[PDB]
Amino acid sequence: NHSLKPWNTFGIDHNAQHIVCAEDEQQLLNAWQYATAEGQPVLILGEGSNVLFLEDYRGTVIINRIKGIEIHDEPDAWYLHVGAGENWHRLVKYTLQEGMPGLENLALIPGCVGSSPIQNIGAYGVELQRVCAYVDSVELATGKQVRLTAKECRFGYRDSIFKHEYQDRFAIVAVGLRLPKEWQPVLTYGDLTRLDPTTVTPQQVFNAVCHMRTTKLPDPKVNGNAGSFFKNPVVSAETAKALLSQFPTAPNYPQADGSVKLAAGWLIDQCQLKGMQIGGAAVHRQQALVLINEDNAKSEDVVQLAHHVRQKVGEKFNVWLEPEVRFIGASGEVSAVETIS
Ligand SMILES: Cc1cc2nc3c(=O)[nH]c(=O)nc-3n(C[C@H](O)[C@H](O)[C@H](O)COP(=O)(O)OP(=O)(O)OC[C@H]3O[C@@H](n4cnc5c(N)ncnc54)[C@H](O)[C@@H]3O)c2cc1C
Ligand SMILES: O=C1O/C(=C\c2cccc3ccccc23)C(O)=C1c1ccc(Cl)cc1
Repeated sequence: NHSLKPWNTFGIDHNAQHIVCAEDEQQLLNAWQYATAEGQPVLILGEGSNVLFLEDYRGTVIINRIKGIEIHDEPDAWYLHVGAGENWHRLVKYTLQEGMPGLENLALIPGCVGSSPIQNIGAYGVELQRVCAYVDSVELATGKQVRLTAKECRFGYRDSIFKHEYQDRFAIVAVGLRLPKEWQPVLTYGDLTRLDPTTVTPQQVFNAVCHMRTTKLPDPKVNGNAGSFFKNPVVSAETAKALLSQFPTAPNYPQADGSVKLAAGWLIDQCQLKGMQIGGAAVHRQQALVLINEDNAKSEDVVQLAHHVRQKVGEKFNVWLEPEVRFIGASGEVSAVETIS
């Protein structure tokens, strides 16, 4: 019925039975019961910057546009209650304008605020769990409100409880953020290490990060994409050691649990996949992990190319990449790994 092309950054042109913009929590709950009473599946979307529509969605797509930014003062920090429909970068830009630093490393990350805790948005040595106080959700079937604390969200690398037992039944309506008044700059990543720690300000980091991302990362407006198509593979300590014996120059960081996060873009580049094209789908020439809609790409083309990238990295390194972009079937979420396997 209705084209989803304007509602996803990848530029995939599939149809949805019905599309509605929810301005508040109750309108989202109302749109749920109706579609659910009609026997339709319901998909809660934000800005669509990390979704891959595989085919026509045979249901209702509720676009979360719940606005609001409340500020609460405590002696040692600022507490922000932000609506799920708020643009993330606009919020990051707003907080720095009001003199509330903390989100400057997460600048220019696309998508809404409601989607930020789902895969714990992270960039330049900072993740959302660092500043997340809580996340508000409504049980879609009943309309009952639930406030999960930062600990209850079970944040990990591109992972949270909203990708598991809170995935299907719940819709995020608000996100709580704690910004410490005693600001501590995170400058241990890339070209931010070249900033002077003694004189660095939140705005200098924000402007630096925005310039780094604009010049280096692929823009969906030039060629449609959903950021990094694959996650940076988090492998075991022994698996990382065996790989580093053969490939000692492989970029890697040790994790809290003792696992090892390997660079996906590096592994893909080492297989000579830059510029590889399956139809309209293409691997970007700078950021190899970013798949792009180069020329009227089918959703099959992207899945076909993603499989080919996964297989070549798998045969060379014995490391099997998992998609960070979420795959949407005809009736809702599907296993992205099983689709590319
Ligand atoms: C150029 C580019 C760069 C990117 N860089 C990064 C980066 O550096 N770091 C990073 O972590 N991510 C990055 N991303 C991915 C993206 O910014 C995030 O994953 C973001 O959280 C998605 O927000 P969205 O509103 O667009 O979500 P959508 O794509 O609309 O939705 C994503 C998923 O979350 C679900 N969802 C959305 N809202 C709700 C809700 N209210 N309740 C329940 N489920 C919901 C959807 O059902 C879907 O399954 C990038 C993307 C692009 C295109
Ligand atoms: O360019 C990147 O390097 C990333 C991660 C790493 C960078 C440098 C060293 C690393 C070492 C180990 C693991 C990851 C990285 C990354 O995560 C992106 C990225 C993020 C978003 C988009 Cl859209 C494109 C690329």
